[PDB]
Amino acid sequence: CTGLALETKDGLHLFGRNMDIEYSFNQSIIFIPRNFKCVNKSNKKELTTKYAVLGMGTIFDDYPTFADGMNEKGLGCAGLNFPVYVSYSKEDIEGKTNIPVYNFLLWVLANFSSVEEVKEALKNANIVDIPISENIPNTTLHWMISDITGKSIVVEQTKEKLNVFDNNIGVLTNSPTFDWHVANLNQYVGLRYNQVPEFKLGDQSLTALGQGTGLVGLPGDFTPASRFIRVAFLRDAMIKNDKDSIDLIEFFHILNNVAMVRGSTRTVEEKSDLTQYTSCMCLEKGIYYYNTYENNQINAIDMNKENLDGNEIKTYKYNKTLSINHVN
Amino acid sequence: CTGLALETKDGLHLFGRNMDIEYSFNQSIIFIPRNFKCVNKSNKKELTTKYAVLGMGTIFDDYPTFADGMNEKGLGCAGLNFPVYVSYSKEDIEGKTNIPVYNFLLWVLANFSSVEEVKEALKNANIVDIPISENIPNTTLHWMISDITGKSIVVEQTKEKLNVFDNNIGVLTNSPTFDWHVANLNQYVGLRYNQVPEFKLGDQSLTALGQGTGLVGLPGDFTPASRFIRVAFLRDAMIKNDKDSIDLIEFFHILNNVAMVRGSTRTVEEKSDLTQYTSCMCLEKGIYYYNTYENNQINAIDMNKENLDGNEIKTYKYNKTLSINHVN
Amino acid sequence: CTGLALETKDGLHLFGRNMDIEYSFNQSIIFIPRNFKCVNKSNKKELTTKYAVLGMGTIFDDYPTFADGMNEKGLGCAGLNFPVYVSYSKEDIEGKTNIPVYNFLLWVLANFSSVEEVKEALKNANIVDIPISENIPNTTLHWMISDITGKSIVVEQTKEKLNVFDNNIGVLTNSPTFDWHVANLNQYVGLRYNQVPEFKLGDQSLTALGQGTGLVGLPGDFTPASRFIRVAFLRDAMIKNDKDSIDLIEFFHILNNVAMVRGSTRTVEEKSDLTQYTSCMCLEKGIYYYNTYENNQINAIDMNKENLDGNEIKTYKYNKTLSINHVN
Amino acid sequence: CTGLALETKDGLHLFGRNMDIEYSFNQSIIFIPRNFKCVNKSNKKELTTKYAVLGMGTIFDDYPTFADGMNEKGLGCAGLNFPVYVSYSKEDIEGKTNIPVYNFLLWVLANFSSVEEVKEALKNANIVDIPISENIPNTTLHWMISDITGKSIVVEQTKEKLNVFDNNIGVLTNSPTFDWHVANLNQYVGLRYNQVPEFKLGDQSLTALGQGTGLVGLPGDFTPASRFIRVAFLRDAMIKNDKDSIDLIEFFHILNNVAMVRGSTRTVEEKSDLTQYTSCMCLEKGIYYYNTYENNQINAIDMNKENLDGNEIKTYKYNKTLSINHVN
Repeated sequence: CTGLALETKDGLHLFGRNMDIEYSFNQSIIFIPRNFKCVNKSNKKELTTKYAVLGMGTIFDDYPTFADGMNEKGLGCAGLNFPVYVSYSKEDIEGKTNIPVYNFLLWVLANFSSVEEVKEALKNANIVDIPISENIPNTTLHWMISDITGKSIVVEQTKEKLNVFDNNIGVLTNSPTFDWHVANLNQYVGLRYNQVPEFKLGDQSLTALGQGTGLVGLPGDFTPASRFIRVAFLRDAMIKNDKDSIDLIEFFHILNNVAMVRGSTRTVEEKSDLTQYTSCMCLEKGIYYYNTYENNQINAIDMNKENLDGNEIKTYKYNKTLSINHVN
Repeated sequence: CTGLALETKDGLHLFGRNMDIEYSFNQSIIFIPRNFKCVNKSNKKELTTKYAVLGMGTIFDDYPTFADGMNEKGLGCAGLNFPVYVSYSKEDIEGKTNIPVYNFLLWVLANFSSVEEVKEALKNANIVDIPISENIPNTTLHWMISDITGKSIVVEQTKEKLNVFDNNIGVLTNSPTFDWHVANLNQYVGLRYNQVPEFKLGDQSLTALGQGTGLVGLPGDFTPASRFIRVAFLRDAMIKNDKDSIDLIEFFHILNNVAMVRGSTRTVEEKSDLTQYTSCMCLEKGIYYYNTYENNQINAIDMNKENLDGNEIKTYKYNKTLSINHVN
Repeated sequence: CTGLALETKDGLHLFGRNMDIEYSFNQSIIFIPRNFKCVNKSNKKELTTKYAVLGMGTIFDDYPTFADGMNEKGLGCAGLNFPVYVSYSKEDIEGKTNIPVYNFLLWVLANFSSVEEVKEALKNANIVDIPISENIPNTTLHWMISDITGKSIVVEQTKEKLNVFDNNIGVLTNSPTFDWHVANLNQYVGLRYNQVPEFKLGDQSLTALGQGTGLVGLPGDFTPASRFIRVAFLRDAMIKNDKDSIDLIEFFHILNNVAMVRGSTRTVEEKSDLTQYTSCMCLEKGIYYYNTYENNQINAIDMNKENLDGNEIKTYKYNKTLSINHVN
Repeated sequence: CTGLALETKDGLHLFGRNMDIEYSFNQSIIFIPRNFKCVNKSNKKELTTKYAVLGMGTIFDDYPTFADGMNEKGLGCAGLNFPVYVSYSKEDIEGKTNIPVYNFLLWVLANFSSVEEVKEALKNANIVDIPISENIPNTTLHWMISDITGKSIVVEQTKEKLNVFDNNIGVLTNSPTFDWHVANLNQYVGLRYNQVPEFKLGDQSLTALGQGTGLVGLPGDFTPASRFIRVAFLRDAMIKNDKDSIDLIEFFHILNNVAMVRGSTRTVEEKSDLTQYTSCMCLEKGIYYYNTYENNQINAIDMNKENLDGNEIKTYKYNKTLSINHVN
């Protein structure tokens, strides 16, 4: 998975992610109106939304759970794989605000209007364990969260504490911890976006064979560490050189560079790990844009076209049928 | 630029390319019916098409010139930048079939039905450069040529001779020469598509942080050499692991990985080098598919929907306006 | 700087380091007998050695300070540059065992006989600030420490606490923190010491051009991170494949690979950063071996040839005159 | 293998090599006086030296054969492995000066006084392989040739012709061909010897963790291609930044960086590929300096201390016993 936040030329804030998995999870686009009571049947825990919510997720026994999404106030959240350095509690911890893993994303979007508000409540940070239905393998996720102010945070629970990092890079991938990746960026201070055309190697003239010589040493593989480096510098270069050109499609160009391709990232179970979908949320406008591995045309779902005071959850079918424009 | 040939799960042959430039060249989709006389006004040289032609190009003084394209027989050709090791003749060479740089692509598609037929004629093709209008020369462009048999060749003119290479890799980028890139592939025999989960480092247990550890060492920059390596192995992995899944969208996933992003590949004139468009030709079906930097939705132009015995050149506007599917 | 611990074929333990600096620090080999009172004149703080000490250091106002060294019990310690993530206290902290930076190395060797003994006292870990003479810029260092049991630790003081890590890698370099480097090792689980001779790239046969294809992707620069990776895997390969060949010279072969060469690592003050010397201590034998940038012949100083019950500090001149064997 | 030419601060020319093999070849230092008749007993071919010769080699049936060496005029030659792209003739070619593989090195040094003189004679050197005894062929070895003018050439026989390249890089390794490596150097024009201390990544300050950030992207493995890149740039940096510091030991520092270490470069027969010895010839002085994997102290054999008009071949035992300076 790769997360990304970006500000457009018109001053709008985009937030989204690549979902990188080798399987389907019965996902669909889920809309939840405000003042809507969600009740988990397996453990009888309930949640009533304060704000309307839209994003990608799935439904277990009528209970919604999200992979990423936004609310009507322009707060966004995305849950990304975090397999090694995560540690949830096996049961509730006394005195803490205990949040079940599966419910964290909805908890953020349903209750809060800004990053600053989320930050105070997370101090409170508790990604313990709790199921949802009857079974299911409750995993992990390393959190961020972004809003209309342009500020982003990353949320990671380790064995010692629930960590909340200010994210000044504007990106996230997977393991290891966020502070590891930030220090790793320092290894690449020698990268240059500008062409290096020549090098006088004593008696030998060295001339660049093509464009791109300044970035030689950029890692090309699909590990979380390498993808973090690539997206961080690609984002930086566009802001530095092309702040006034940034729009929706640029978000997709950045994430395409770190997208997984069929065949080349094989798991030990011999399945292909893919970038299954790419989402981009325009936070001010309440529009969830996404495309999929099967269909690259961007699909838009606008929450403002729904009844925010409605009484039903609405779902939209995950689009995996390629849409072509037939010109003649 | 990056060229690619691929065979689908249904046994159809795809051939296409990324066009990587920092400027516009007034390009449009050009269709030319068969038995059509093209006359260059500047030098009075004429060409009558034997086969109907479709592809991307531009028109100078009513004379068409192509960047890539296909013919009705399922022969495809693409012209890619080749700035360093190219050497055209300044005037015609005696006894040779002299082809002007700008006219090479049309010469291939208008006259021949297969790679084998092109191969025999090329034994002799002096790229003596000579304008066709005004004083705007040609390109460093090297040509990849492929057909419905699945076979591809690479054409490169050096100071010594016109080289025609059999292409068993299925890809092409830019400089240096084709034999250089093929030998460079040998440096990467240690790459693995399968996950390496652990490594016992004596008293220390090393465990993979995420998927993709087998491809560590893959170069991530946007130079011609690095892009050649990436596309060669990504193509190999999909054929080896997912031969029966290969379809149209897979072609685009491969080329997306080596696409240039705004801001990060800057020329010495401080302009952003971009992947302006990506074309994919289905050779058996006569369909030219393409998208652009601005609009990622794939557009299809089918030559079989035109009159192949027509008497007019037809053009289609280059689509650079984002096409979104509004779901609700 | 690069630190290294190794066990020989005869079961002896070697511990040493490269010193990588762009300047001289008036270094010499220093021997201190046991029961010897050292008194810092500037701050009147005193230390009486319990064990005899030998190593590289310098003397300020008759007070010895060490860069690396060993004691008569087979305990070794080396102080390596740690510029970014270090944080000493400006004055003594109440209730703690406060150790001045310049005195840490002597404190370890003078007082303790084993890693286990040092570990308990460091819990106690205090690399605060304190001068020595009157001026001088009290720097930082990230600690380890190794003994005759084969076990090593790393000692690093951050803003939060004095960290003591068990070192199962057997190596150390510089910044960032030790836990960062250990996690970074996980990126390289795909490395192979064994030759990969061929790769079937579909229709193209790829054959290795020379030996070493399994390690493609190993970083070649002279940053602390890259040197950590190289030394960790070079050490691992020799233990795995050649445990019974390990002797003195093998230690130097490993460290040579990460040694800095004149001209290629330039500071911002335009000076060349060099591997000024390489030391190797045979802990059971009480012999300090070393060579220098100027003289690669290994020099041996044996503490057992001195009077351990003596009453004088003894010094030996740093050898920077190349020693050649004239055969004829 | 790695070859290197260097000019000292006093204007003297050094020429030498690493020998990288996994076995012993009964090597010794061989001196041959001038006007000495060497006769191969197996094929009755004879050679009378015009100039006295000194270098590393072995003797088969009283016939000497060299791996590297120099003559009394200051001409040097080194034979390096060249396994893939070499092609010797199976028998003599008519009209050519046919040189047996095993005899090439001696042929150069015995007959010629300069690079220019060798160049003219090579216009024609058919490496038709033919034994000189038993059935133990020759090597993939390619030859670097250098003299007191500071000029070097590279000699490579392919299927088409005997190639003689001017060497303006000052280095050589193994396969592929010399022109491949020279073009490969162009990929690394973005390397910098000077420290890059910081990088402003938008809202995030990136600061170098240690020295060496300008060379990130330098390959660290032991393949011929990677070693070529390293030695080329390390040599360049020292000449550019430290021309007036260059002496004998600097030569060894450069070659140490590309030396193979026990355990980490394993062949398919599971043997460790090592840098068995490193030679350095001072061409003006007639001194052959060398050390070995086992003994790093430099040994000097001066041909001017021998009788150049003598009547016997003289040999010196290959030194593989560690020579330590015991200080106390």
